[PDB]
Amino acid sequence: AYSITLRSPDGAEEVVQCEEDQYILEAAEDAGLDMPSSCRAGACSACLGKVLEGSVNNEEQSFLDDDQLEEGWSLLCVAMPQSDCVILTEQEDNLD
Ligand code: FES
Ligand SMILES: [Zn+2]
Ligand SMILES: [Zn+2]
Ligand SMILES: [Zn+2]
Ligand SMILES: [Zn+2]
Ligand SMILES: [Zn+2]
Repeated sequence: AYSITLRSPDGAEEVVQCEEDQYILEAAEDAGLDMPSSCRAGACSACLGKVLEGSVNNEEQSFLDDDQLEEGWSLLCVAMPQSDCVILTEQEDNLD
């Protein structure tokens, strides 16, 4: 299992454990965290986070393009971790 450090823009930090075949958002919600989402299918931006450290599998998503993925943007509803990682939450409105 992997340690996912979730950091919010308001300064909260929580570490959520998540398996390599488990979605980041699902894991966070199990842990009781209040995370944004809408379609839960990788086709919008509502659940967006930014991967600051570590590695995530974004293969199931469809909304972000290749350059956005490279910058670290990640739709957490269908993202799965590939390492311990640090992810900034609540990022929809910062998507560029
Ligand atoms: S909630 Fe729509 S892409 Fe994640
Ligand atoms: Zn810390
Ligand atoms: Zn669960
Ligand atoms: Zn929105
Ligand atoms: Zn580190
Ligand atoms: Zn682009």
